[PDB]
Amino acid sequence: KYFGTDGIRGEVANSTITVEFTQKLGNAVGSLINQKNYPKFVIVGQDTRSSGGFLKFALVSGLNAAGIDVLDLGVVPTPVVAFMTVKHRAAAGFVITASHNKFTDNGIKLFSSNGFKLDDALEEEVEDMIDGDFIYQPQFKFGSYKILANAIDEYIESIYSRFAKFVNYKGKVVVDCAHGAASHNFEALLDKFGINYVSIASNPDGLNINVGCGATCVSNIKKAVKEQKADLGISLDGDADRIIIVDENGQEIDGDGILNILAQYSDICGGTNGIVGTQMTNMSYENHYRANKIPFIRSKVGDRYVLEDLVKYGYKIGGESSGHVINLNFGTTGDGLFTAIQLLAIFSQADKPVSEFKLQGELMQQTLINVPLTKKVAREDLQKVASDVNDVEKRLGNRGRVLLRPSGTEPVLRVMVEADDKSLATNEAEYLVEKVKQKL
Amino acid sequence: KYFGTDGIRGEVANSTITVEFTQKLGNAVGSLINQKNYPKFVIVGQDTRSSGGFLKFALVSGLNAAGIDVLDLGVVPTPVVAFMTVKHRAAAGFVITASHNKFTDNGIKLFSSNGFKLDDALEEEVEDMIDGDFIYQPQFKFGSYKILANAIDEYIESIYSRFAKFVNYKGKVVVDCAHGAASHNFEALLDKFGINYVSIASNPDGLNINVGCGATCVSNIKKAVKEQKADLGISLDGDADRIIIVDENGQEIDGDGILNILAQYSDICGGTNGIVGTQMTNMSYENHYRANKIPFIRSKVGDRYVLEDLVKYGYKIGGESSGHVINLNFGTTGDGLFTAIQLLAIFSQADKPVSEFKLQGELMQQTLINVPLTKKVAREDLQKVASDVNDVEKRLGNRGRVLLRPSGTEPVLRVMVEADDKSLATNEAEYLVEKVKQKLV
Ligand SMILES: [Zn+2]
Ligand SMILES: [Zn+2]
Repeated sequence: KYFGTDGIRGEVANSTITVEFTQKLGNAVGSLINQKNYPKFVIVGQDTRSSGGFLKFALVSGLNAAGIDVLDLGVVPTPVVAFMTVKHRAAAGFVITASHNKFTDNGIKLFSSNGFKLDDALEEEVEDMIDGDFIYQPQFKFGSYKILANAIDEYIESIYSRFAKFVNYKGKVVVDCAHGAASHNFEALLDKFGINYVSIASNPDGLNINVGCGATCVSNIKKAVKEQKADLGISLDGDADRIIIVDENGQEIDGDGILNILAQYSDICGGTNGIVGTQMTNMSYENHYRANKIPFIRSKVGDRYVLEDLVKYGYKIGGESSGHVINLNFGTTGDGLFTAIQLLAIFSQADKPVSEFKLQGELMQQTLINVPLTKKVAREDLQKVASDVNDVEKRLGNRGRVLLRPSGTEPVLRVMVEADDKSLATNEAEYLVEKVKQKL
Repeated sequence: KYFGTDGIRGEVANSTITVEFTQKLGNAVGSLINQKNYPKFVIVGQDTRSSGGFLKFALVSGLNAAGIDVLDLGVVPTPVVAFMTVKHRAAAGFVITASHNKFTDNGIKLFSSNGFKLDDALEEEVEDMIDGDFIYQPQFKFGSYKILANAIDEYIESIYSRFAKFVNYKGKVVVDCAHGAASHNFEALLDKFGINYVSIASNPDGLNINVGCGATCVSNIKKAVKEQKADLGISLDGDADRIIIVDENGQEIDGDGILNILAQYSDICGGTNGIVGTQMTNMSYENHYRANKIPFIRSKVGDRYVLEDLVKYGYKIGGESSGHVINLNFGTTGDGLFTAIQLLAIFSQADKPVSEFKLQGELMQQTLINVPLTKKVAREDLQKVASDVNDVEKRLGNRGRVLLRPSGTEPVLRVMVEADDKSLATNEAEYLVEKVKQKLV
């Protein structure tokens, strides 16, 4: 199995990310395209990792052999490849990236012609092909390779034409691009809006992606904002599908907080009948949505579930804690750059600091206790402690909740309780911990 | 073993020329470059085959993985890749081409940093490396890939600076680029000198390279010259390292004939102390060189032997009947474009037509007879008939010669006699055939 959690990603030459697997993957996707009679044309992009190039050309040789043409966008954020894949009539889109992962990793993200990340069924169809034989286009109609000049232009202009009328931001912004795909691309977008910004990590050398910077190292942007006495800090990850921001006091606002702000200005964000979050979304937001009559859905936690739930309910704006924010009014995937622009459009509506747009009042605190077991789990074993979870939640009322999740890969039950009162979160967590030992 | 008679060439997929092999080859050479502490930089080019693109990218992924940068010149003649390899400080040059082979074949030609085709010893190193494991640059220092814009300009300008003043050709030329790597390129070079020409095969579509055209199909240019009433015909093969020309009558002048012309104007060609030919060189040319006191050497049949003999004797101009012509005053390999301009520089010297540059008189004729045997023919087998070969040649004097050859590792002996008199060539070949049948197997 090649996909699974994350989906094709590992250390270079110490994983599945070898030059031979990637060549075979390219060919396999090409064979599926030929089989399905889709356009013999795909789009490729990459982040800043030095291994990206050779892995890309490996993919390309596989594709070309299959008879598929490749248009190279070079170094662009993940959302740009999806964008061009939908805009133009490509059969699929590839991104050579390991996203937020350490610089020694890499992988491939796959998008279908509709611009969406491959689904469970499509991934297994690809894998069946990979384990098949390498196939050469039977009529010798082999594919070409072209590099698109000024590749980011279309995406930039698409975003500008939609938000130029709203954006009027005059504050000082610190931008952390993780030395990743958003390097330079993000600044070119910002210039288009005449934004006063400062870059702190837009100098890729092929080995510094996500190193002590970007969305997964929010400490960097928080210190820079304080240092620079900035009004806002925007931090993106390696492929820029993840965004985290900080306010004027260097206070972090995560994917949950960001989604809450967009929700509050959903008209400017294109409109939405509801908001999709996850099992991890802070209840302070759930309470806020209910108080303002905004439908809220907790998705089955991460990897493509937020998208499937958005489509299921006809909602447009959804996101997760890590910073993956999706707006179906414009994109088909998490987009840090596009979310940044929405935010800047929002911050232009009121003459108040960024911290005043943020959900007011202290967010709920969490207590997590990993209960070590010696035996496996299951669903019927989770139903033995259901009555005790309900008791806790009944007594917590609107001031807290319970989340029980198994590890699946190890005999461990993670018991979490989040509440307004941390003293109380830790109390009820310890209570549940004891009940599971008695019941299991 | 991967280097063969043609040196890494074969049917696409259905051979050793797969995406995986090409990927291991790219890397392999990368490792050798790292091992030898050479510049981590190589030049890449290709012919018009549609299969060249994907094979190239396979190669490149392997090179990059090894830590090697790649400068891609796109579709250009083989000699161009060597020019750029030598001019710039690259460690090697790659050509994705199967040369004159049918459109269904492909392959890779390799040049060292000195711009010469890899020798036997260097080939072995590669083969030993390939059989290694696939090696990733240990410090995560992976290669880049860049496409050079207007890739052929330096080549064209170099040939132009040299010949601009030699060349003043006013005749009508027909060019056959074999729908190959010279398509458009050769026209661009010919434009530099204001040549009056007509193109008949510079419309590549990835499947028509060498199809009923180019150096391996001289009929195309012969017929074109007649209908066009042209003064000259120039035909190149798929990667343009061969050249065959045609005079105003549609009469073919092959590599032997071209080399003889360069010999007569060796000074305008940079100079040369002697000429290197092959075992196939028509003895009429050999008699001609001897008559004009030009040292002549017969090389051991093509396969990089002409260049090895050029270097050894310190000569500059050599070639073979196929049309591979080498001038060490400028290039390091066979180049049909440069040879073309050299000829037009020569044809600018006299107010006579192309047919009058040829060796005047009838060339000798040949009779080839194959003799099937039980085993491949070794030198001990050729010694058994040495006395009969000597007898025939002794009686032929200057009017002919013998050439006996094995068929590589095939169980066949090739008996050839070259003579002024065709009847006699057939007679003597038949005689030797009978001697072989009596003495061998
Ligand atoms: Zn990411
Ligand atoms: Zn050739």
